[PDB]
Amino acid sequence: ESADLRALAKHLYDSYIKSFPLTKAKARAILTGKTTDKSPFVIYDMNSLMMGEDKIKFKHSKEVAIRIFQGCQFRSVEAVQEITEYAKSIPGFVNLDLNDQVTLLKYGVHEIIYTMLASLMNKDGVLISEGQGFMTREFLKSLRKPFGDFMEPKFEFAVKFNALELDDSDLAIFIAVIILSGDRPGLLNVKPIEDIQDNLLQALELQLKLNHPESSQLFAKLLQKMTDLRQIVTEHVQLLQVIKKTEHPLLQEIYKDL
Amino acid sequence: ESADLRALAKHLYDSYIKSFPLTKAKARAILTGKTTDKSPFVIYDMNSLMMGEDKIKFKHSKEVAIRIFQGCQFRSVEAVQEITEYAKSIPGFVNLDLNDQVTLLKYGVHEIIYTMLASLMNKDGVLISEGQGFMTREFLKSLRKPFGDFMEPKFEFAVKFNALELDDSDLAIFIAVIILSGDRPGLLNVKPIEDIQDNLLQALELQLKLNHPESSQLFAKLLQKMTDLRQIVTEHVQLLQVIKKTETDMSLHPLLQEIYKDL
Ligand SMILES: *c1ccc([N+](=O)[O-])cc1C(=O)Nc1ccncc1
Ligand SMILES: *c1ccc([N+](=O)[O-])cc1C(=O)Nc1ccncc1
Ligand SMILES: CCCCCCCCC(=O)O
Ligand SMILES: CCCCCCCCC(=O)O
Repeated sequence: ESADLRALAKHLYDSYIKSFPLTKAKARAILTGKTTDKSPFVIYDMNSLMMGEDKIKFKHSKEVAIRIFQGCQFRSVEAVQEITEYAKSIPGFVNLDLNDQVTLLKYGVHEIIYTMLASLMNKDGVLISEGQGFMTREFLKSLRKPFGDFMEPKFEFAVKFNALELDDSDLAIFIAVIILSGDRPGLLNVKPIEDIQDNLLQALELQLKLNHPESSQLFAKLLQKMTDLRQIVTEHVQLLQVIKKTEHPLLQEIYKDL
Repeated sequence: ESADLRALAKHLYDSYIKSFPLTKAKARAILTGKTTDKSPFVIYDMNSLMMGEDKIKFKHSKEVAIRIFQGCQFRSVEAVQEITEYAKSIPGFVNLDLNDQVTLLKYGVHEIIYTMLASLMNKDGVLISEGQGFMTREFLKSLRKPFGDFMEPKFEFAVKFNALELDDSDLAIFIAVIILSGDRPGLLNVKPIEDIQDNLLQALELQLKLNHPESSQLFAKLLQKMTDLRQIVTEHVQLLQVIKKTETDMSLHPLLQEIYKDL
């Protein structure tokens, strides 16, 4: 019944607005200069970076590309918590085996992070720190190996992902689909997981149809992007290993892999 | 609104289950004799100790007292890792300044060790190796000179703390109150810490009165235990500085060494 699919779609959208501060509707305004009420500090090279810690406050000898990467880790840890709280609002998620919940979040966050990073990106850079900042794609490239290689694949993916012109109400259901993948390693009771993903998949299909009637087979194209996602993540984890032989103790524990 | 504080209580209980594999409910099922859990092998002398590595999974002629000490030292490392994971689930914690996160963990972690260790203790001893073993208080107090006195203050606190009859969902909120202190030496921005803790304190208070309605002033009686916790740490680090000079061949784990900072 489409009423329950539209009900589910509104629920997830509300829960996604509450859980993720900087939404795509918001970030799209800041990036296009439409909402001139406040313009982010742009970081385009070293001196703009050094200046950037003065305007935008952060927490942090200690080379530039390392400090940027560390701040990227800091932000990752925050996004995990926002994702965890979003997941808890997906109908049926909390009722799952606690270990399956943990396994679903553990393998699902890198996918969701790069998905949602695309909301903050265009071909020329990425909003940082709630969008008070904008780090140019070209400045991120100008970092030494392996660090200049780090964000370029994500920019690459976002440019194509954003060409789908999804909005927050679309993404809210997409993100739920990603979390409820029954093929994560080590799951103990795949059935209720896949039962929820089928229900979320129906909701996503009805949503893309009404929200994008002119976008033929958008549902399928969005599902195909989850290929680019998994390949992104696979390439991302190995880079992190290369880094773990380029670069404390309590910090090491806060930034355990994931 | 109570509903908001109940939701926070459920959130923290949920994350506590996910971060701490040996809960108090499990540990009491093992200690009291329930059939949901199985029987510990009991170490009370060197013979039973020697049988323990056979029967119980350990990881370890580097004399008995030192061997126990390195084993209990490696378990502390694992507990620190577990506490660090639970902390990141405390809402607002990861949004704090990174320096204050490290500082909250550095001081909060040992007070949490001995709070939760109380869950593994009764009058007579303490579970070990994820509840597969049980090391008697007497065998611990009988260890040589310096080492014989490491655990007895923990047993003394645990016996009084356990008298409160807190359960895991109480402990989850209480451990979060501990982490978000704000009176820790060196904190850069005390106010966002104190705002979180006040929410935790509100959460703990509603939880204690719903979960233990007959237990008058349990909230206040639980906050006063934070003093016994402070005292247990200080005795510990001073006893640690003795071993550092006695056995200058004994090594401390780096995670644990950085947590310990003179003055
Ligand atoms: C930066 C550095 C390391 C990792 N990681 O090892 O998972 C991830 C990131 C990253 O891109 N974090 C991020 C999350 C959300 N928004 C922006 C950046
Ligand atoms: C024993 C010896 C040294 C230290 N330390 O420097 O923190 C800790 C311990 C100890 O009691 N570890 C422990 C933690 C949690 N559960 C059981 C034992
Ligand atoms: C210094 C802020 C870092 C936030 C992470 C957003 C992506 C850009 C980066 O790699 O730093
Ligand atoms: C060999 C592991 C030791 C378990 C650590 C628990 C603390 C109490 C003790 O060690 O006796």
